Amino acid sequence: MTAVQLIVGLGNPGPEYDQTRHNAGALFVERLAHAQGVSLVADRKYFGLVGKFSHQGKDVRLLIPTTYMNRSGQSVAALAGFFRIAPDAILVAHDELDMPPGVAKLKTGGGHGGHNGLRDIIAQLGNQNSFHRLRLGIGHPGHSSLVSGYVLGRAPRSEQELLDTSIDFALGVLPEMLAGDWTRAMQKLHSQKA
Ligand SMILES: COc1ccc(C[C@H](N)C(=O)N[C@H]2[C@@H](O)[C@H](n3cnc4c(N)ncnc43)O[C@@H]2CO)cc1
Repeated sequence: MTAVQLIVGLGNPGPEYDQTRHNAGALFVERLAHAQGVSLVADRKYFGLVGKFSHQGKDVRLLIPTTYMNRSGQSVAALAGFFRIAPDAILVAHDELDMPPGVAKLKTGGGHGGHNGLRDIIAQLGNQNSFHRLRLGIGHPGHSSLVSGYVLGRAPRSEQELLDTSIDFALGVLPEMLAGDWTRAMQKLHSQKA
């Protein structure tokens, strides 16, 4: 229906934040770029790492913002703005507290749920939330006061492997996602068990 033109992977920059839970989305996009043979170029204009490849005669861009997570929108709006990409043609991959490691789901629209990357993107896109999300489960620590330390921490290896597994499931529906066939992507993805 509407082909995806931009896939954004959320995360924080630098070695300290690499491999942390809040970089799950960035990890998805890095894995996707590697599987597709796409180079991610540092591009100051877009405040991140940008990659491009062609699919069905159209350019699809990959973006990992190198802002801190709470300014991710600045990156997304700079790139979407420049190429005139509507929210409906954007997919944002991100960590999801409300699902355990090993689970990925797709969602169109909705709020940010206290995810400051999502929050900034919604604001920067002109208060538009109708982009698609790839929700990568990272589990929840069990109280609101533990969340900040938890998402900025490195998960136990078992949870990381489960995340890797969910990323693979999601890559398995890339054809559907790229085409904008969310119904099919959802049917295939949400039926998978890690
Ligand atoms: C503690 O020191 C730092 C260091 C770096 C950052 C960068 C970034 N801006 C961020 O990581 N953001 C947030 C939120 O996006 C994230 N987060 C995700 N879901 C959340 C929720 N329901 N409630 C609170 N924070 C949540 O927690 C992270 C750490 O507090 C932030 C804080």
